[PDB]
Amino acid sequence: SLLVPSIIFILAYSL
Repeated sequence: SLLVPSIIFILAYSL
């Protein structure tokens, strides 16, 4: 997984 996946979403801030 839930986290490992989450960290990604937030990454979208890059983009």
